[PDB]
Amino acid sequence: TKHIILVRHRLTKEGCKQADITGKKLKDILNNKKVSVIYHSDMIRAKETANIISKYFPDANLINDPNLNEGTPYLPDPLPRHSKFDAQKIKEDNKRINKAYETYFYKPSDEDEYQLVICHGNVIRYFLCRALQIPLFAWLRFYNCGITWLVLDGSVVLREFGSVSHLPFESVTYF
Amino acid sequence: NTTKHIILVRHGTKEGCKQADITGKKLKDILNNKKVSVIYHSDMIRAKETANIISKYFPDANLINDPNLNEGTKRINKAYETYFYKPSGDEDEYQLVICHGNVIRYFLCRALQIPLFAWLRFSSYNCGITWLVLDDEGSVVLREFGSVSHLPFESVTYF
Amino acid sequence: NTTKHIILVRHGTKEGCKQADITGKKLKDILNNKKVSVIYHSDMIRAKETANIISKYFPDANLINDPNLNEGTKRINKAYETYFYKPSGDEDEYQLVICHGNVIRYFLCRALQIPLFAWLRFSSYNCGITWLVLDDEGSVVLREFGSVSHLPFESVTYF
Amino acid sequence: TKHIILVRHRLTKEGCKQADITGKKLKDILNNKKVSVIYHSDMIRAKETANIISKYFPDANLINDPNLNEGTPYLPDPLPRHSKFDAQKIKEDNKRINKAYETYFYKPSDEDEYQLVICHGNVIRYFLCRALQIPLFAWLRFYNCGITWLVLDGSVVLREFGSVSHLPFESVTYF
Repeated sequence: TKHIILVRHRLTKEGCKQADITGKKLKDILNNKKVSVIYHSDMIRAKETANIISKYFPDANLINDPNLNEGTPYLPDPLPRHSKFDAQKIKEDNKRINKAYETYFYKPSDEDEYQLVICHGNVIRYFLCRALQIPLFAWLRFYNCGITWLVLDGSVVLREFGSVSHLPFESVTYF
Repeated sequence: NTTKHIILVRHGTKEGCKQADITGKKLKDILNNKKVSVIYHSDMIRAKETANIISKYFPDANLINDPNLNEGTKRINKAYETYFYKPSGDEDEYQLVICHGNVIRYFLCRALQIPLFAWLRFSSYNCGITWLVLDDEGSVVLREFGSVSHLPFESVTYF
Repeated sequence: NTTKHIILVRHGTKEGCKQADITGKKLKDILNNKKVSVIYHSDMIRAKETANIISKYFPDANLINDPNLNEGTKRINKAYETYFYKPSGDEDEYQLVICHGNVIRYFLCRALQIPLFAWLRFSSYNCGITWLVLDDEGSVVLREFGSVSHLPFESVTYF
Repeated sequence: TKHIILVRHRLTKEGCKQADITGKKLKDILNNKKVSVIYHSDMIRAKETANIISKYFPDANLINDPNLNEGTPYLPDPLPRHSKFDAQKIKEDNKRINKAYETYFYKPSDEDEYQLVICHGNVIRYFLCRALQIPLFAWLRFYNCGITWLVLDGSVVLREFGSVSHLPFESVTYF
């Protein structure tokens, strides 16, 4: 076993409702199991979502991980002055997200203990594309879930919670 | 026209062995008839192991060890340069290159000319098979087969 | 606990026949060992045809014609009511219901209690197999198998 | 054979760039083949996108099809006064989109003649979920393409054009 829980989200504007319903759902699905840490990025909305989720696990410690930072979007750019600059921040962006991936996906697991990793969508995307070996086909062409809960091990059980057209759903998926 | 198929195979244990073997089988279901002329691999133990397990389904393939494939992360340019040259003549070719994810992702970006502003997105790429096709006119495409993709076999959904 | 599996099979020609037959095979790969007690179907010609082709892989299944399944689009409530009652006892059951898309989509929304504000989204549903599971406590889930899903087998991509 | 081309988009705000690059791409991929009609909804942005795309096919007729209308989002609502009202507009929404689906997917095909169907995302979604029998799994959980070009027949070849992280791509997919 190794279980991982990813939770999706310049302030939150009525994302609070999301955050709060998510928090409620987490408390429901983790009832009778200890949540020791809630991780998050430096971003205000990340912190915000963590805060709102705290309420449902008052005994849990909020820990800031700058490695969870979404970082900077890069654009097509004709100036080689920018390309050297960019190539070099990209290097660091890579070491950081890779470091987080290993922290939250490899770092040895404590079975009744859970931690919640709060994630920007670009971070959740990197994690899951990488962990689940998602084919390029799928992420060339396209996430409606706010909670993604994995259990390994290449054996995987994936519990997803989301809503489509305002209708909540829960799904268990076997690889 | 004439095409070279450079099928990059990631090696990233008893279950490790089982999976190399299923990959081997899966490539054979697809390649069917066709001849793989050669199975290249790095000097790493796991690459050789994987190469050896897979070579069962391609007994007539030559097995070549290239220490340039050894992973980091710019002697890798030597390796890329070696494999990703346009084919010539009128016979299609299929080869296997067994190596590490970092090298696979580099070959993938270079061969497809993925620009800097898209690298970060591509860095989450972690597929077992990366089937690149090179034609006589120097053009590269990526082909993807359902049967070798890592997909869930079953879902249960509650509303 | 004990469960009933109501596998809705859409019938929506020589190639038509080929596909009923492949569906038949596919359900058999999955159901394997298990017994389908009964293959229900509508009075429509295509439903019967489909039922007949598929029944080859389930020779011991009883074949039942229910004219209530006949499509429109509220005697369909009779039909739903008939099939979607909680099972009792301690033996699992598997049945096939061969019918039209409109009836499938209605059964899907009703069984899963899909609210009005989500109907429009569900109206594009057009899957060959709709495998619904009912348990002794009155609860319904949808299960989905990769092997019966309509997926592309190959892609080629250019950048 | 039967070929269908779907083109994705309260005015366009710099969607004009999209629309215009799309138009360029269409002219490139349809070079030496006649585009007789460009269809669109009543929506201003639909009309707008159609207009911008016109430029690349000056000989083509813009035709308005109210059946291509995106229509109204429905929300969870406790008032049964609204539910009777809603249930009844939903009925009509359904007949309309179904009518468009048959128009553009069944209506007999004229092999060198092409028409372009410009679509709201909810319309493209309905069409493709239905035409390709997409499993509920995929549209529970999730479109990056602006041109989707099908050829049948259940045989299908799907040509998609899009961009991911600002990088254009083209893909051919076989069922």
